[PDB]
Amino acid sequence: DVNTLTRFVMEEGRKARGTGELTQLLNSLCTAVKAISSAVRKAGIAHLYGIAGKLDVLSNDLVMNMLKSSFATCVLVSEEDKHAIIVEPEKRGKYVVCFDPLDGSSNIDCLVSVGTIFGIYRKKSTDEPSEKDALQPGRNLVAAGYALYGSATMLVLAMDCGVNCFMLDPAIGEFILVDKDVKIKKKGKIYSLNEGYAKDFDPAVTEYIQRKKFPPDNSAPYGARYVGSMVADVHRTLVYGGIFLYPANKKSPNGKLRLLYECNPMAYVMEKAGGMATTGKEAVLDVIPTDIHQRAPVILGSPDDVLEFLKVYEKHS
Amino acid sequence: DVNTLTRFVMEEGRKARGTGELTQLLNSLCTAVKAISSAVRKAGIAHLYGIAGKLDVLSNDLVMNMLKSSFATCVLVSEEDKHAIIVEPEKRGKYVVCFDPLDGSSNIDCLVSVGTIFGIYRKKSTDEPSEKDALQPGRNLVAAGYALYGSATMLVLAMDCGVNCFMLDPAIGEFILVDKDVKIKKKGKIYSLNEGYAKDFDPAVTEYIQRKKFPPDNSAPYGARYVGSMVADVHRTLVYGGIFLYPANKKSPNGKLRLLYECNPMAYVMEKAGGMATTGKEAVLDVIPTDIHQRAPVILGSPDDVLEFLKVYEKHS
Amino acid sequence: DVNTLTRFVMEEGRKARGTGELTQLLNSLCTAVKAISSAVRKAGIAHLYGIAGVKKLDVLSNDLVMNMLKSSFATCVLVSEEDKHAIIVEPEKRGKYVVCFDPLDGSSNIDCLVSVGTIFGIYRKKSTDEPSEKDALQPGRNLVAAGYALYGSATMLVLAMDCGVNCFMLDPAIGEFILVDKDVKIKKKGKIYSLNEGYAKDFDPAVTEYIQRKKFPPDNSAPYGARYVGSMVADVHRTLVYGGIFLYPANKKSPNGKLRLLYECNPMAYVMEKAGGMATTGKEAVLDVIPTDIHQRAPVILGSPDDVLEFLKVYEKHS
Amino acid sequence: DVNTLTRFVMEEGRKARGTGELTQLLNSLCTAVKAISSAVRKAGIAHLYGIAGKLDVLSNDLVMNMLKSSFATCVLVSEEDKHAIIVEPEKRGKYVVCFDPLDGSSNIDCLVSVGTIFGIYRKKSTDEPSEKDALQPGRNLVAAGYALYGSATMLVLAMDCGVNCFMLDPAIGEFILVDKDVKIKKKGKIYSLNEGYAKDFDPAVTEYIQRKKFPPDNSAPYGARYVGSMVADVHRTLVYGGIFLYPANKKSPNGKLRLLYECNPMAYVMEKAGGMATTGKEAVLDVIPTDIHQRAPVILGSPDDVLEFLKVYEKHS
Ligand SMILES: O=C(Nc1ncc(Br)s1)NS(=O)(=O)c1ccccc1Cl
Ligand SMILES: O=C(Nc1ncc(Br)s1)NS(=O)(=O)c1ccccc1Cl
Ligand SMILES: O=C(Nc1ncc(Br)s1)NS(=O)(=O)c1ccccc1Cl
Ligand SMILES: O=C(Nc1ncc(Br)s1)NS(=O)(=O)c1ccccc1Cl
Repeated sequence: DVNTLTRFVMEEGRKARGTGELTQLLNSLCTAVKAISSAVRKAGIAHLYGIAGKLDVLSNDLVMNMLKSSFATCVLVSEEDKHAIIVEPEKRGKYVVCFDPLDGSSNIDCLVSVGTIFGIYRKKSTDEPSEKDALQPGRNLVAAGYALYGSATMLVLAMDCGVNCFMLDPAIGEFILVDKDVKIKKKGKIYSLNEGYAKDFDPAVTEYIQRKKFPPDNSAPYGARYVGSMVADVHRTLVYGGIFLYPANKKSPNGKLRLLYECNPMAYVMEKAGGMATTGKEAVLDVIPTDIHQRAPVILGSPDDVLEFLKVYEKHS
Repeated sequence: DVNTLTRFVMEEGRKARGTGELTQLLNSLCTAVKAISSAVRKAGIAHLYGIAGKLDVLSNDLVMNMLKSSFATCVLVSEEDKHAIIVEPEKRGKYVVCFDPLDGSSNIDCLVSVGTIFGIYRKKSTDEPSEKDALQPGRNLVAAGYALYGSATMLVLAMDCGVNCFMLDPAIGEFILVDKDVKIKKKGKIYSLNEGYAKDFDPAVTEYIQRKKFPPDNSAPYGARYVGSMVADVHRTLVYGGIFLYPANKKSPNGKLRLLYECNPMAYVMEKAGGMATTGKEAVLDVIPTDIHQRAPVILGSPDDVLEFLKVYEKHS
Repeated sequence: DVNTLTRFVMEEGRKARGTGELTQLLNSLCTAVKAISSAVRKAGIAHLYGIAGVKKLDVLSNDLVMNMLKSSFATCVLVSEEDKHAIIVEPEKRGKYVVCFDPLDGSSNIDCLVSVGTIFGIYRKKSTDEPSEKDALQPGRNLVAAGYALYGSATMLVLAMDCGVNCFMLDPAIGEFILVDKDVKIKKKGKIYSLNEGYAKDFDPAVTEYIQRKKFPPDNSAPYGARYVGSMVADVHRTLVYGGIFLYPANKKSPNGKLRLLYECNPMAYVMEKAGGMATTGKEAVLDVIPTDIHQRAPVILGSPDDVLEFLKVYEKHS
Repeated sequence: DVNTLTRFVMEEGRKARGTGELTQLLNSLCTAVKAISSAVRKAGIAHLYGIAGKLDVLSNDLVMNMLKSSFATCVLVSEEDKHAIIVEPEKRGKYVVCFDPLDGSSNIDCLVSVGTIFGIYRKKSTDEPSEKDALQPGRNLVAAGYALYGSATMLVLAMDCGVNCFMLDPAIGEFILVDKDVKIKKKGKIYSLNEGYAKDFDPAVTEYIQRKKFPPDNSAPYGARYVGSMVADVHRTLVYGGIFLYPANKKSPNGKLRLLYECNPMAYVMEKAGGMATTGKEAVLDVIPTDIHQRAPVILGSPDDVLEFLKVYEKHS
């Protein structure tokens, strides 16, 4: 039987006897994602070039306006806004949403895949809504996922029931369930990181990569893939297995990816899919944030590959 | 003034007072590309998943059928077909087309960018058409380019007049001219290759990549990007500058990519854009093919980076 | 604030503290309508004509609505213009709603690219017996919701509920039904009449006189204009938007009319009344006819209340 | 073999060894039609209603701008412009185009079918272009047709070679040839006119319509259809046969429809499809216009139906 994003969420929502607020949020987010996809694919670009005589800004406005008007949110953190957005009182709901409206968009000049990353928390404090409400550890996530605007547009949604993948059918504007309760391979054959920072790597990453290229056990070397777009790289890791690394370097001593709306949502998808996500020192989902734009190093993917990196990381203290 | 691919090609055709066959060919190719894009973007996939109760094969059929019916071709070479396809006599025209209908589709499960690559030659002799008509050096190309099915769909077309980029507006099915007479940067800051197979690298490749990561002077190390999809990686190399490598080694002394419908059209785009493309021993465009599916090593991109690679390659000779 | 069909229905559902089955029903129907629209607009037709070297639309439309409604877990009995017997949903998929629909009305003239549409009406199953065709034989007064999709120059979904009539425009760039007209009301009196005058030779005498009054008014005021697309959803929607009267009346050759009560007349009558209009058979309210056959026909005269009242005055004159 | 509008026109053009200017105009017009269709189907309406926080005017701007930039036209007459538009010298070509960019749009509030009508003439003298170039009889038409934005979008193109019908495939933005060399039924069973104005009918129209409802030979009465959108009614008459009337009366002795960009293209299509088109006194195509916005009565459709009307018309002298 065919299933769609909206029908899937309503079914899970009724089974859990919730109030519907999360369904309203997710439905509003799904609508913004379809509008972002249409813009990312350049529908209407002919009018920009005069047939009748900014993308990440539009993406942010779509998510902001759809999430505000859902009556389901109270605090919104976006990569595009320096401060948390506090939803006006008459529109307030119980959820906190941290999102990257168009991740990878700096390299959109080359038509690199881009994506939207979102993470959903229940507002925890009973204080007046504030930026502090977004500073919860990833263990607290209620839902998380991403839309990948790749060769096709896919929405990956992770909840307590697990990870489900929905493909956008643009002929009808509906998200179709195509992969149910997805699990990552126990061990992969691809590693993914920007090897241009090889001069700045800590000894543990340098050694782990060496093992991938020159395995001591005479197994075949791993292949390398690195799109430079986190959603594309994490999604390939999810689909094919393997490992994705973005560790700290001299330009980024606390790492480069954002904890709140890049690392946590991806770590949540990984863990619900049976994978792993670590900073080297701890689980990404256990980091307690202090700043809404704070960065984190990240190594994630198949459990055997992350565990192997951790053994090497422990070798070097 | 707004411009479209068809209007552009017609304008050039009338300026050069040609017969129109080339315009008929490119218009047919453009129709196939729009239909490939629609399938790659998964339009109608809801019907596959039972809402009312192949991609590389379809892509090949779309290109094959539109070229045959264009009345502009006589010999069609495809990555998908063991032998050259001879157009039946009543449909015969004067061009030979070598194409990869869906490059990168082996990894299409992860929604990586895929693309269509094509190169157009004039049939040289008046003999009966045969495979031999496709064995021309890339120097003989009359037109070449690619469609990139990325975050947007773009057609990059190289002819004698230079390289022009057309963005597909999917709302109206028109390719809009958005970049005229593009030229690649003299020197880039990105190298692109599969470093997972470093254990098998030729010593020149090992040394060149080592220099990108560990510069001898005080310049910053290059970034690394490797999508694993030739069209995406080459297009990024075109737009941002840098170097793309799929070189020879002792295990594969002739490389992995195919000369007729991957290396030559990309080499041609590069050279019309002020770039370079070498096998290490000679310009890709100067190789005289002996088999329609023969392989070639390819190193292409910004001229300063390719010339520097040739310096290191010559060092180990 | 922008509103969409799914968001509008969820808000009303939450406001009424319902279980969610009707929203799951309407959302499943909304999906079928977007798929019908895409097919009606001939997306992918290049593949039928050999671009790479297949079904009838009304068959496909029926399959889309049937399959989406069955899998909604919200229905138990489905009556379709295309099917002789009601379909009884298998037990594991059963819900509490009965749906009567015409998946692609007007499709006979789709060769000329006339506007076509989807018509639906939703009932609560009344009895506690095991579901059967009987559950669809309720008068239109029992309708829980009704409406139609018009596949015209644009695709619009018109949804009528207790709260009234709302019009949603399909944005095909994103596949969303956008609320564009809230709480629509029909003009008290219009200036257009709509019927097939080619069959005037068979007119009931009351129809003949009423049309004569529209063309040759006794006071010598301006005549009404005439429009008849011949596709019920287009003509009824124009009546809602512009006012006036739409007639598919009875005659001696066809004493019960031609249009179908359960999935054409009742849903349209329900929309008209929620928009403050009228809909009569000549003898009684459409919504009050108690059906005995799921495919029984009904005469229908609907539109602005002053225009319908004037028709009835003439109809009563002719006993 | 599949065919498209652009490929079909290019083939007719090469066969006739023309210069390509007509093909350039028709391709430009085809681009404008797809943009009109896209706006008519309300693509992008969500942005008008605030998702991120006129139509006949746009239609004219689209047609005007694409024709101006086609370099194939010099004089453009539009229902939307009181005077002819003279194309500026550097963009000038040899054709005059009369068009109604979105006919029926006054009733677009109810989503009635609407359409674009066009007729293409060759410029008169080699002198300066002026309004006088649009004052040609329909017999001088080089090509004409209409786009119908109905349940689907179809373009009907009439030339000397006959009438061909192209369906817009919106998944790929291409017009697919679906009905070749169309001929209207010799006699139909439907008449089309606004019977609410019966009080103003000339006696011949009153008599002809009486015969449709109360046939003297006891054959079946005709059905009546009147959308009130000329393109929708005329297209039905072409496909199903029958007759469409917008005749002269005492209140409007020259009719209501416009001769240059409503009546003439439809008459040309009709005559090229083997039908007829009269004002009652003469063939529509033989009226020599004196004002670009002058009106003409029109009766068109199946020949047996038109001839029957003309016989009634002559009975009343
Ligand atoms: O949607 C909820 N209830 C509903 N009632 C009727 C309908 Br139709 S949906 N509840 S919820 O908390 O939003 C939720 C959403 C998704 C998954 C789990 C949960 Cl618990
Ligand atoms: O199309 C050609 N002539 C034309 N005449 C009328 C029209 Br309209 S197009 N000639 S061509 O060989 O196809 C060609 C195409 C592109 C660039 C150069 C060349 Cl030579
Ligand atoms: O959907 C319903 N509740 C919901 N709970 C959570 C969500 Br999210 S929606 N209820 S309902 O019966 O379907 C209904 C729909 C529309 C109008 C009235 C009614 Cl009562
Ligand atoms: O298109 C024309 N020539 C061409 N040569 C090569 C190409 Br590719 S198109 N000529 S034309 O005058 O525009 C014309 C168009 C359609 C039908 C008849 C005529 Cl004569």
